[PDB]
Amino acid sequence: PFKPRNYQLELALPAMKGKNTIICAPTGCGKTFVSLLICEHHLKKFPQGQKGKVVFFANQIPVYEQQKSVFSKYFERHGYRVTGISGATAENVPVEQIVENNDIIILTPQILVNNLKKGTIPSLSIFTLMIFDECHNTSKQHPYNMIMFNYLDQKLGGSSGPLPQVIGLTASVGVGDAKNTDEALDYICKLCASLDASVIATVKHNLEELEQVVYKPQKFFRKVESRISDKFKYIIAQLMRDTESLAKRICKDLENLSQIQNREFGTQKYEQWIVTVQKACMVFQMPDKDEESRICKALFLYTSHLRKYNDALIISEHARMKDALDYLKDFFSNVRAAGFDEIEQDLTQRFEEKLQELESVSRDPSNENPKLEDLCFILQEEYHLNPETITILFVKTRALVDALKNWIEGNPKLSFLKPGILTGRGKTNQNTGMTLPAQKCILDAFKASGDHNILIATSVADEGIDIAQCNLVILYEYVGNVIKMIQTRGRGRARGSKCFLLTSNAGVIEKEQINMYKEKMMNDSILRLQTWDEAVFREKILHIQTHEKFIRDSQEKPKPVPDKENKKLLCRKCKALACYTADVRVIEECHYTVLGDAFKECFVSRPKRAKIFCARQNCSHDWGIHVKYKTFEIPVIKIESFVVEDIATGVQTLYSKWKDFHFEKIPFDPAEMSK
RNA sequence: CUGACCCAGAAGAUCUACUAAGUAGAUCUUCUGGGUCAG
Ligand SMILES: [Zn+2]
Repeated sequence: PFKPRNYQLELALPAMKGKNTIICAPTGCGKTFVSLLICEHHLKKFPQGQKGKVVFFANQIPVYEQQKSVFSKYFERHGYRVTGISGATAENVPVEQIVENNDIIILTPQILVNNLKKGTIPSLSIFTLMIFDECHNTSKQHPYNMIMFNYLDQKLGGSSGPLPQVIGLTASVGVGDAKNTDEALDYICKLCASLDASVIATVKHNLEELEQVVYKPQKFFRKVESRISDKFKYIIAQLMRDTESLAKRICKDLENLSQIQNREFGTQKYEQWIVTVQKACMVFQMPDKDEESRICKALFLYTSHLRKYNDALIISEHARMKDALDYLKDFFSNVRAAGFDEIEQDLTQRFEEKLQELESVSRDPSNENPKLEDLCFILQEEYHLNPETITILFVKTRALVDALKNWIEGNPKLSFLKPGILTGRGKTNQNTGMTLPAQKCILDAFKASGDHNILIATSVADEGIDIAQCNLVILYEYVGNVIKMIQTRGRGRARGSKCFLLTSNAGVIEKEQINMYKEKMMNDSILRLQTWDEAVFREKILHIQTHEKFIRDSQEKPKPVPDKENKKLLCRKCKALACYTADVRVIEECHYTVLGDAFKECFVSRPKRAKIFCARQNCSHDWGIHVKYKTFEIPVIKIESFVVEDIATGVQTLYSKWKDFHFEKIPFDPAEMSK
């Protein structure tokens, strides 16, 4: 058995008396072993003929698997039954039987939320000890807060039933939107009332051991200047002006479609303006349908090209010009191969006229991003002293990950670096996700004396995921909140670690400094709370809980009624009729398909299974995909590909999700496909 | 029955920027259902 340290025993001491405790301790101090000690002491306290049941909550699948393994290995000699349920372990055995036939259960919180909503688990009285991992997530509409709402409704309801003891583990409670110490204290009291905690446990009499175990890295701030002369931006701005003039020719009122004023190229405000203009131009209707179709298609193309130009400007701002040029080239190749008509012909020719000068500019070694030069200098200096350095690099977008990996690999001065890539799992319009086995493989490969010494990642590596110790942390234009800042510096716990923040904007550094001051506010508030009498704290928490319960009980609102009128679905790019809502069928309340031979003529299929597109030539707008259901291969459509026009009134509306569109949803019938 | 891959829905949190609380864009996570390949 591992020998517990003194500060671990001090942290676990309040919980071993049966008090609801939030344990706040730095990252890397071993809160898992503290939870193990608390669970071991809790289970052995019951008299003969009685038993206690413990549930552990994990927020991610890898953490759930790791906790299940740790608990199973630690309690295997004691004769306790350990199990776990998650998304991959759910539809096998009834959950109530699994809970009743085990002593320690590792869960994802949504499983318990689902089973409490269903009624399979009627109450939380079946557990005697509840442990929340990363307890700072217990706010707003998180599943943690749903479980705690169930708990608190049972508590403040007169139901004389036993309730479990609640333990939470975190590294930072946070301050929310606090500006002074009073607001921070109010926020911390509210968080304590969420978890029914009356004690906050910190290391006081054993600080020296904690510092010899966990070391806080030194923080640096690096501000750089932007480019002096930008020819790339000049050319792209001229192209954007020409496109804007072309769009104004068709639509004379373009400047009154959006209320954004003083827009500038290459900014988020311009992107909001162009998105608003796009959504306004796709609902224009005219008595003449051919004129409406041609005008809407022209405006669609113009606005899409303007949006791509703005995206390229932003990419060039945060990376090399070559990345932006490649992005534009890929878009224009897809445009050339995606329904080349006369307007697309003109736009492509106008781009090709300047492509030569664009390529000449991006290949000049005097136009490199100063941010990249500073990053290269930092990496060179840090790896000169310690050749065995392990680095992690935080960026904002998934495209920046690939751009920086390419820049590192192509850099002759960074030949000692072996980049590794880590992104999220979900899929986007331009990027594919990363599967769990791939993430585990890269995480295992990234370590000392391994295949990689530098990791480029998005916010995946912020919380929960176990990573090898890093001597260097670089934040590339990367600032969040106080919890994120405290967690991020828990990655360089090694002695002599450093953290660097790289930016060309002063507000970024100012925000990081504001976070560093809010941290002191939070520490002072915690120290003030620990000196109160426990009865007064309990009364305060009870009052807060009563007020919150009253508000949330009064907040509940009803659900409106869907519309029974027939509607038309039109192509969002060319306004051609696709189908009516009378031909839409729902498969198992989540797949939407179209029945009839008329719809089959309105689309073409081009090769997973084949996608479907608008059959009208020169448009080829994406409409959906083919899926297999039982013995049938039917097509499924996306609501965000169509404009919804009412038959009677004639107004047109846009929707982004199928739940926003309220209409009669007729279930699919296998024998219906005969009329 | 195990793995590996994909598709469709829905929910949650964070950040930035707008308009007069909502809106866009980005990042990450979770749950439900439908398929493919290998053993
Ligand atoms: Zn079309």
